[PDB]
Amino acid sequence: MTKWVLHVDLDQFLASVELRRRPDLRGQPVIVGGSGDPSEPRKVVTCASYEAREFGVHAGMPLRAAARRCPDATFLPSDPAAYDEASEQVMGLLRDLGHPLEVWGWDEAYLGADLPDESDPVEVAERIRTVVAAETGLSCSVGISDNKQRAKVATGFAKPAGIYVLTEANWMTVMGDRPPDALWGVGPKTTKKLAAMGITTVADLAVTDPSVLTTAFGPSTGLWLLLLAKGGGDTEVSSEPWVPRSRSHVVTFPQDLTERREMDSAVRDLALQTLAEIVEQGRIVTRVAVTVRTSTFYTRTKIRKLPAPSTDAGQIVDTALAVLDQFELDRPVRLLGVRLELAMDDV
DNA sequence: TCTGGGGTCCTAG
DNA sequence: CTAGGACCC
Ligand SMILES: Nc1ccn([C@@H]2O[C@H](COP(=O)(O)CP(=O)(O)OP(=O)(O)O)[C@@H](O)[C@H]2O)c(=O)n1
Ligand SMILES: [Mn+2]
Repeated sequence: MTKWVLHVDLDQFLASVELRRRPDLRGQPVIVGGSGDPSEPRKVVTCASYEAREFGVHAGMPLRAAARRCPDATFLPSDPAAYDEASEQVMGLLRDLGHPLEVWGWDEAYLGADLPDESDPVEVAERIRTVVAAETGLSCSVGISDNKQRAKVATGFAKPAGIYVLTEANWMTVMGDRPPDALWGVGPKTTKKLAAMGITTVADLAVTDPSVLTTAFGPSTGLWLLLLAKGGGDTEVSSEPWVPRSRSHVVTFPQDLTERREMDSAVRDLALQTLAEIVEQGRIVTRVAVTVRTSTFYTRTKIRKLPAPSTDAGQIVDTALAVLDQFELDRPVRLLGVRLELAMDDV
């Protein structure tokens, strides 16, 4: 018996969804962003089709930037209702396969297949591609390995519309020259710190003395990085309801903000908006965090724990309005954010 | 071609 | 008990 982990990632997801209802736009540059107006400032690309990516457009890029880089791209507004519906369909469809299925956000899922040892993980991956293509119209890629992090890395190589197998057999030969941030979990900061320790590749980190890392990163993070560099990872595909820990709404305003009357009303509204949504989900708030960001793009957040789990609107808005009070100035605030942390204990 | 929004987790003081 | 650093989709 061979335990496989398959990572299923829908290609160009938001674009592909748009493509189902604009099938004339296939093989053309399509950019999905804040409101379909590229001229609109303070807005960014949410998803760039593969054709738009050939001109350098990528998620995070301001839409003005991307229209300069790709003037013939069709810009479409974000339509979250249509993406929730596309997502639940394809997943709902992948539950119908009878393997354990772990869903990660919207596009992506992990599938646990224990295969007799007669069978072919490549074989299962194509079916998933064929059924997904045939029933939803969307295209997916599948990375295959024996643990979640390495399967995800395999998806990187499987894209677009493909399948890639990444195991102990080929991990180090495929990945050993890559910089540490190619690993899932590792970003530019860690890379930079590892660079300052003489570790500039996956292969270097894999043979790095445990002590160096556990002194530098903590006795659990240090060993985890070593695990990751050797291609290790989580191996259990948990098929259970994901329970959110928090919900949050931030907003960067069309105009910079200076007078506090606006600032208070925004954090009040964010607080209430957030709280109704979690009241709908049968959740209780534990702590209220407020975020401010200046014209600098400075950015700092503050949290306060409620005296007791609560759902009380007045007590929560006041806490949010009280935490906003601590932030120093009444500058040009670019962005205001409220996150509610939720109880994790019972229902 | 001035910089989005929703998340999780872990470790310092 | 919190600050925020770091990564992720
Ligand atoms: N910064 C980000 C990164 C991602 N997302 C959202 O997450 C989905 C997939 O992430 P993803 O990272 O797998 C990309 P996908 O669009 O499927 O392209 P691919 O086929 O080559 O992977 C996207 O369609 C975005 O709306 C976002 O809002 N902000
Ligand atoms: Mn994805």
